[PDB]
Amino acid sequence: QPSVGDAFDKYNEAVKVFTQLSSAANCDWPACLSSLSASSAACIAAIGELGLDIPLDLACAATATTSATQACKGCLW
Amino acid sequence: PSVGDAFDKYNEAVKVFTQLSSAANCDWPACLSSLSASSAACIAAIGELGLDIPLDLACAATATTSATQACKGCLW
Repeated sequence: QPSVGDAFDKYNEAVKVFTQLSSAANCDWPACLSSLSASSAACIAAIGELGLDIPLDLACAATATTSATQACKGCLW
Repeated sequence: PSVGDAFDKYNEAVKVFTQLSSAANCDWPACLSSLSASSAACIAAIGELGLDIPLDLACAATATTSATQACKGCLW
């Protein structure tokens, strides 16, 4: 089988790349998260950390039907 | 789109991992409990019975090690 360890490494690398690029951008995570139309555990956790947890921000954003909100400019698109 | 492309690759890594986990005999709830990690991602992932793959991965990334038998097929 394809290595699940490698796939986990690639997940961690994708989070790192996003974290490096997102830190350099004009992202307001609490505003972005609140703008999302997302009812999910990931969003409860992400909003609960005031957007400070980038992995939870990403998991939350993936559960929303809308990602291209004005408040999420600089964060997700 | 700098962050937009990076978010797309994040989603691809999660989607690939999701399909790969089903084929690898992974017991996510057992794996999560074996990590003994009480980070926010882990509490949320455990409450979701391991069904939320993005939170499973975020939880695993907060653990000190993935070296448990319950995480064979999930993380190694």
